[PDB]
Amino acid sequence: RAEDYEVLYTIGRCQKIRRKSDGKILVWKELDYGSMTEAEKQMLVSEVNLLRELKHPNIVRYYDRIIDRTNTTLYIVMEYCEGGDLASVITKGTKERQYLDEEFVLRVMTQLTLALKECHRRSRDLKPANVFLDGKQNVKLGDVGTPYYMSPEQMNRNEKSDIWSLGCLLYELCALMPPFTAFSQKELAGKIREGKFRRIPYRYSDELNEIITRMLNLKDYHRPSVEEILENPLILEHHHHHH
Ligand SMILES: Nc1ncc(-c2sccc2C2CC2)nc1[C@H]1CC[C@@H](C(=O)O)CC1
Ligand SMILES: [Cl-]
Ligand SMILES: [Cl-]
Repeated sequence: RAEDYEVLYTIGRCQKIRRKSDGKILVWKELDYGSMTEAEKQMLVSEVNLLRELKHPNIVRYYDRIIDRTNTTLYIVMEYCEGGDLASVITKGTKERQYLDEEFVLRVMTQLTLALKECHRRSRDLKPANVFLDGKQNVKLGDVGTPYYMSPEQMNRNEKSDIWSLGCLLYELCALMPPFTAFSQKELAGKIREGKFRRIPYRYSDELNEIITRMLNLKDYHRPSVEEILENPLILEHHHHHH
């Protein structure tokens, strides 16, 4: 029950909470369902049950669901990721004019690729705002604007589409900007179809630039598979998750 936890403070509604029994630090996401139709609530139950299923080191862990029919509020209790989201890291870098270490980029590439491999197996938008960092250098995938990560196929007509999006995310991690920018989606679609972009900064190795470039190939069948990505000599044991 909700009484089993103590709210410490609001993060984003998302809140940092402390479990009373053992003092474990978690977060929960608030969801007022008071205004939902029966149909929309059924979908919510099926989705929440979906989330309890997937267990993986590189996917935000969902522990519990708490119903409070009083305020008609649903609480999804989950792992706390002290490093926050990847979008903020990029913003911080953009402002402070400071590029991220290649080591960090390799970690994100390795651990998100493992998250994707798992998602594909059980068959999650892959943007920086949906990628979280914990306290031990681990990277976790969680669950109107310009569609920077839209793939060529998605613009018309596929796991290789996920590879493209990962390519976009990693590219932005390095350059601190997306590979294709524009003011309107039509202009954007134009640039994507051309498939051209700047090389990531020179502080980054040719090998790293090479694989990000491959993920951004116009032909889905030229993009590396999850398996081919992980075979890359760049990727080592220490880049993986550690408890
Ligand atoms: N489980 C989470 N832990 C931490 C955080 C954030 S995000 C930016 C600030 C921080 C912290 C350190 C002060 N966010 C989450 C989540 C929120 C939403 C969620 C989902 O859509 O399921 C992913 C995890
Ligand atoms: Cl550059
Ligand atoms: Cl882990």
